[PDB]
Amino acid sequence: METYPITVGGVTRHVPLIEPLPGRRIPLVEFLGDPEFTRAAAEALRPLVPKEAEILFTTETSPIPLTHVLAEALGLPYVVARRRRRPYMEDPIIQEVQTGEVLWLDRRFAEKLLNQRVVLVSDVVASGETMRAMEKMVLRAGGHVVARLAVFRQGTPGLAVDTVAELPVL
Amino acid sequence: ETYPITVGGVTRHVPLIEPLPGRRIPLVEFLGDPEFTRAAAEALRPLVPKEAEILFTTETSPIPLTHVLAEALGLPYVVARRRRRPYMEDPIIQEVQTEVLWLDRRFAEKLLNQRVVLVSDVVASGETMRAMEKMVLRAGGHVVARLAVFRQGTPGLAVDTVAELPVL
Ligand SMILES: [Cl-]
Ligand SMILES: [Cl-]
Repeated sequence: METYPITVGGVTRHVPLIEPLPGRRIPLVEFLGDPEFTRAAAEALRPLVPKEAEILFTTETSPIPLTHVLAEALGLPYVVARRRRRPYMEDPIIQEVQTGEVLWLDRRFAEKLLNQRVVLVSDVVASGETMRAMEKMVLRAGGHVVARLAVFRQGTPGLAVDTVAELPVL
Repeated sequence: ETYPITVGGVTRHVPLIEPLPGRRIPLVEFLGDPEFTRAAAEALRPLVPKEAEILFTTETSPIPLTHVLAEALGLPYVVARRRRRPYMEDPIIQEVQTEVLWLDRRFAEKLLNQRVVLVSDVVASGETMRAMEKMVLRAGGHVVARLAVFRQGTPGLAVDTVAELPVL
């Protein structure tokens, strides 16, 4: 069982590898279930958050604990876009991720982005398409992105995003 | 238009949803709310057996609740999903009498020989948790407690809660 060592803010994790494309493997980054690794990552991103930031924006599911911890550390709230419509979801902003994934933001969350300086947060950024979709949702709700952050950078994103580590493709 | 629920002194005026005809209930949501989640976590904390070694919850809203509680107690936790996800490793699959739960093999191995505590935001019939308890058994773990912040009616399962959700 092959593992690859990834490190963030002093905390190291030997993680399995996944092959999203033939012969192109990447370490599996998972913050879910891991408070210590999540804390290290949230603390590494914290200094990258603009002092003007008013709310965080992330997508389910793995990024949730990371964003929650960062938000509480910053004393800010945050919102979560879902990857599918959920029962009782209210008049959601639906945004297609340019291929396909579709993001859903409950109206209750959207109302919280109005006139707010938003910071997009993800665990990993690759092409940047997910964040482009997230930003459009921000604009549609009446606010705007003052910063885009992700813990890991995979390859070279087609969008400007601040990251703290590189995720190697093996 | 909104109904007020309180936990640990933190009050939230939440919307109402109708899980059944003419029966509305407060919509408790911890996602996006660190303060409310913190109050709920500290409220659940005293209900956690001292033998507990790992927490077990299901996506999605209970995740931040469980994460905060876990970090406070210095424990790890695992999360069951409500649908198979890409690259999922030989998962434990369990059906709910009411939904199918999926537990990644990497998470199941964390439960082996461990004392487990089930955590949720809201408990009603108690089925989701029964499904979760079976997954723990198959993972070779043992449940020592079942916790939820809110109780909705009377559960057909023994679950410790902090407050009740009225049926309006
Ligand atoms: Cl995910
Ligand atoms: Cl949910």
